[PDB]
Amino acid sequence: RQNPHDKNQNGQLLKNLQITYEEIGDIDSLDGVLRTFATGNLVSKIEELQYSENWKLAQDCFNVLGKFSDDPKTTTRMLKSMYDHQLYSQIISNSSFHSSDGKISLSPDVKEWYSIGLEAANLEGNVQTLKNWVEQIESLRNIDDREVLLQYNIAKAL
Amino acid sequence: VMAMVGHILGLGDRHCENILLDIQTGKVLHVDLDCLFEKGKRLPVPEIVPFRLTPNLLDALGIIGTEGTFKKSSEVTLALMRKNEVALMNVIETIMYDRNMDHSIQKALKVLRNKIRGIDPQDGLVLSVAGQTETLIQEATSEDNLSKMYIGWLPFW
Amino acid sequence: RQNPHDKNQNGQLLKNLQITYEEIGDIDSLDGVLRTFATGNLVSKIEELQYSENWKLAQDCFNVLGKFSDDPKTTTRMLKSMYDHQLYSQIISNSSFHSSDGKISLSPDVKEWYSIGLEAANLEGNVQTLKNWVEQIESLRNIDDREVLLQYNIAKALIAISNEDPLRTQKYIHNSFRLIGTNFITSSKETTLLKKQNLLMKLHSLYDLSFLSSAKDKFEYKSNTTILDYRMERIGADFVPNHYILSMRKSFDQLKMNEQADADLGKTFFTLAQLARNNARLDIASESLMHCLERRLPQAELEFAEILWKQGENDRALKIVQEIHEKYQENSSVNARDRAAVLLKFTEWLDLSNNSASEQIIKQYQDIFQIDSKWDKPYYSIGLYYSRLLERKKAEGYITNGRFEYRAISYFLLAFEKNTAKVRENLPKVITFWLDIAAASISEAPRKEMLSKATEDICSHVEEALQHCPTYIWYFVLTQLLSRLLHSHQSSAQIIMHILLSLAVEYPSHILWYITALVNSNSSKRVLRGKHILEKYRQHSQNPHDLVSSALDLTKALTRVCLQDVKFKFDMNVAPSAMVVPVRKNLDIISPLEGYQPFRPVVSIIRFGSSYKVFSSLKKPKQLNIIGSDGNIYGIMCKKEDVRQDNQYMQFATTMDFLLSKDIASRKRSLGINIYSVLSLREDCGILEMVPNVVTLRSILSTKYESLKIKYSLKSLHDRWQHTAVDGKLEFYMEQVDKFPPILYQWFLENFPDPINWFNARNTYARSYAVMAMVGHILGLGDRHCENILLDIQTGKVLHVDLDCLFEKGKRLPVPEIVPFRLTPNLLDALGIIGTEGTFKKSSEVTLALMRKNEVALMNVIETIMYDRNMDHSIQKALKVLRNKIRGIDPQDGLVLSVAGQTETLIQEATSEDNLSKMYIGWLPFW
Ligand SMILES: Nc1ncnc2c1ncn2[C@@H]1O[C@H](COP(=O)(O)OP(=O)(O)NP(=O)(O)O)[C@@H](O)[C@H]1O
Ligand SMILES: [Mg+2]
Ligand SMILES: [Mg+2]
Ligand SMILES: [Mg+2]
Ligand SMILES: [Mg+2]
Repeated sequence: RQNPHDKNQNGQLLKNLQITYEEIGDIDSLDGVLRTFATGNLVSKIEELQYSENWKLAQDCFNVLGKFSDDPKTTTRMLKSMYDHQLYSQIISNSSFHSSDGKISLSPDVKEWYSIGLEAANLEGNVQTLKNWVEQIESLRNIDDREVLLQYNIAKAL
Repeated sequence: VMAMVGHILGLGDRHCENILLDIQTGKVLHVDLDCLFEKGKRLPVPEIVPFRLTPNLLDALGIIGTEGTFKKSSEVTLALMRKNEVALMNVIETIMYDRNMDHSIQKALKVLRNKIRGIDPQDGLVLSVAGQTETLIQEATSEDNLSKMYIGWLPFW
Repeated sequence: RQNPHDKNQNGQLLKNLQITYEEIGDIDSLDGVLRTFATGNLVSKIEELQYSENWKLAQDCFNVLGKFSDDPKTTTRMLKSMYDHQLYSQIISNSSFHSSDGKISLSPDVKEWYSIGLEAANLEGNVQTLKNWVEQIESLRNIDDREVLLQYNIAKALIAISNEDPLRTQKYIHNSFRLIGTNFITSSKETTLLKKQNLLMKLHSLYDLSFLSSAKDKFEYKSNTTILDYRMERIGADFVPNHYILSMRKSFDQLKMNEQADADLGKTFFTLAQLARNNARLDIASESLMHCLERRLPQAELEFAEILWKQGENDRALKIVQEIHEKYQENSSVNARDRAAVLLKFTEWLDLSNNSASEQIIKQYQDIFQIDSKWDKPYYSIGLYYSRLLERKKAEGYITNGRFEYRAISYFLLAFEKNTAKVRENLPKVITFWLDIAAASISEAPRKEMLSKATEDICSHVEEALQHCPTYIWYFVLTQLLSRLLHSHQSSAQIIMHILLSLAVEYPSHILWYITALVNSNSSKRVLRGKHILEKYRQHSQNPHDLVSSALDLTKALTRVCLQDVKFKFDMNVAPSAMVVPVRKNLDIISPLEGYQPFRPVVSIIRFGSSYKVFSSLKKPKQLNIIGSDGNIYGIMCKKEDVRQDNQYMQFATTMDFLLSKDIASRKRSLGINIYSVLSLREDCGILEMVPNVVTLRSILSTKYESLKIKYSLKSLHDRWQHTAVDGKLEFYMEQVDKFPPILYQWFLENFPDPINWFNARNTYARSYAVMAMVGHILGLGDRHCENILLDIQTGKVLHVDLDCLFEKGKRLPVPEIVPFRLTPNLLDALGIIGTEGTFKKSSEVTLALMRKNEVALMNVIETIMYDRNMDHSIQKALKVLRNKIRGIDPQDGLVLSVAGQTETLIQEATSEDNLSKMYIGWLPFW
């Protein structure tokens, strides 16, 4: 409000504004923020689907946006949209982890992937895909991540 | 919710001494409610708003204004009133035996039934919940309407 | 049937019986076989889902049945259920193949897996998962499988076509042609085209790879793509081959990394998307359209709006389509259609969304008309809008004004002059609005003077439209023009005479039959107008012949050969004539598409037949013959009954079957009804057409009961029934049905010993009987005794021919006809093993749903009964009962019942033996 909002400062203000609603528990303002003064990209019109009962229409749109291999965050958007809708068996069967059998090396943003992939593997009880998973985790060097190690310890407990 | 629970009952008379807010949690209550059944249109410079939606209240709803929790909760309210037309009309049948024998009470109950089911009061046929919501909002915040009504219900505040 | 089926031999008989339906092309008996006498296992109730629009509910049930690892066939059931529903990317990503990276050894049943896994890998163009796949194939020893090697060779052709090697992929596609030309291909002139189509789609996907590989530059590659898009027009409109061929062009264009190939590839993804959203399969339309956003087409913003509209959510689709509409307040973005069609779609599913008042839609309807006015689909849309809003106000307490019909007619008549392809289903809605407010302006004209001003100039709209619209389009409402002439208006009476003058100048010879029956009545008013319509005809310029006087010479002869009851060989040289034959292959209109001639070519009368025939009924009408211009014996039936009732039945039939040929719930199942051009001549007489190759099922049952030497009677048969009391009817009926075994299931054998013709003939029988089975009941047909269920030997259609009583008149006689329709134990097992729970029930439900969806048009067609027979009150009660039967109200305890509910009600009161005992032995039920 203190900004004159009629100008074009509403590009850098919004990409973290939706962050401050999508985990606050409120949805009906987030869906109201997305459909007002933010109608440039069509991907913004796609992400309104995943909160309004047609979420699986946005899932398989994200799955083929997720097979473009251009950005790492458009992959973790797919993974978080799976995890928010309890598609755990579809998370552990994702090809973004399984290169052939194992996974990639030390993790700048990949740990946010592993945090999901551990957790769904805890929720799908299957000792082989849970056992080779922490076989791949323990090849790492220095797991800095606060979130990975919880689901890791639950996995080795299982 | 009460923004068109009152309008369906034809509340009116919504001047600023009757929109009471509680300091504890921020609920909204309406207290005067002497006129119902759109009686506020039957007086000089008549109240032709559906409900007091007024530019202090719009940005009070947030940045996005009326296109937010207000609109979605309005749609949920109108859908729940359409789903329960028979019970709500059955509750309000007792107006016809509190005040017994009027014919204006019959016209009021028929207009009430059409407002519950979602018929637009001009060119009367059934409109959707999102359609009825957009109609009532875009005729409540319409400045050509908000210029007209009496300064007892002072709109510019 | 020859087995006593009541015992427990129906365990080993069924597990291959479903195999003999699930690839025969038929579904509605397979779904009928599964839900009858097979209700033990729940997995059998699960497999009914994968054919009834909830297939993805059965998919993920099969996926977790498919992770039990107990049987190999419950895995290939999952794989075939994926492949039948085009989930190719889900097939190649299956864990049943990928143990870790590779696959298992030599294949007893695993080859049936690989046959799928190759094939989906051909349809998902991805060189790595296609290359390691045939790396795993070529580790094998001796691939015996006839099916694996085709998709293998297509796979290695695709791998070579990614490596930019033209002669190598030509070599492997020629290997694929060798394998199909020897092994997969079978004999023609025995099988259908339905089973050959599964191989023709693979051949059409093999040719275009050789046609796109043989190109060294983009200059001929663009021409190759236009040739293939030309080859995408002979393909038809079924989803499976369309998706298969476009999937193979997709798989070509993303293995060959040319930039022109990528520009082709975006086009193929957009065509897959708009293909799949028209076939109610938007599960893959979205994940094909999202490829067009990485290419960033400026057309995907509307395609995602159509996907959102087909999904179900309306408001977000409206928001994105108005977002791209106010994006069209920017630069050029061609003004003719790409702006007007976007705004038209916005208005059309703003109407459908029910999210606006009327004037908000009209204020941009006129904006559509401002931005483009040489294109009549917006005028069609606004005509449908007013001719929908008139009912949506008329459903409440709204009374007759004129403006909502004034604007409706003013946009319909302006619409018809441009593309004339929506005339059959809208012009009857026009000229019933032309003659409702006109009669209301006579009934109580002294405010409602507005409709008096409205009827002042909709007549002016008809006059100003007739001078520059085509002529033939009035013929569709011709009998409705033949009725309502006695309208008592005196300003539209001149125009309805002018509309027969104008229709008699151009194309006379068809309508001259109607215009000579027009100057014929007992009430001397139709004939008085018949001189006026024929005084001015010869006053017009083109009078090629004395065909009016010879037309009356045919007419008075044909109406005097119905009085001469004998219980003669008159005038003969009237034929030949330029007058054309009364057969229904003269008098229809060819389907208006976008210079054509509106008729089949003239097959005129040449030699009137001499040896007539009279039939053996109580009231005896008589059959003549015609030799036409080709020399075909065209049968002609002259009855001494008012067939003006029978024409409106037939116009109901011809507005019913052309709706049946448009619904995808019916065109997938190929519904239809028989039809024949019936014409009146005068009251209590008429002519009607003879469908050839037909037989009564009295004649079918007479020659099969006597072939089994079953001794029965016809006069001693019904007096015993007459002497029975109210209690003995049931025992008499049960004794008579134990007398005659049902035998109609082998008359179809004796006509069609070729079993494929037998199977198609029985399906055509069940479906064609199923539609008219309650098209007659809704019209209240009755009188359906065995001399009136006519079957054709050629293909097995069912026609109903007597139809003298309609509007449930058959209940108004002693021992009344209280069946809905003749469903009778010869006919039940004639429908198949499962009886009425099969194609009969499903096609019945489709028929009733299509009649409920089109209540207004069908009632509008049958409104002309009220002006054929003018002033009855029983006609009003008949029309109200007809409306309630159309909408689906049960005639006892009247309230609205579902389509499956109304179907089960009519069937379980038609086959009810307590009802079938009651009715008279003229309609003898035990046969
Ligand atoms: N369009 C047609 N195609 C073939 N046969 C037909 C056709 N119309 C009538 N028929 C024949 O005409 C016979 C009966 O004609 P119909 O119109 O019923 O006169 P009818 O005297 O009323 N017979 P009915 O009412 O049963 O006593 C049928 O059994 C058919 O053989
Ligand atoms: Mg007060
Ligand atoms: Mg007060
Ligand atoms: Mg008959
Ligand atoms: Mg008869």
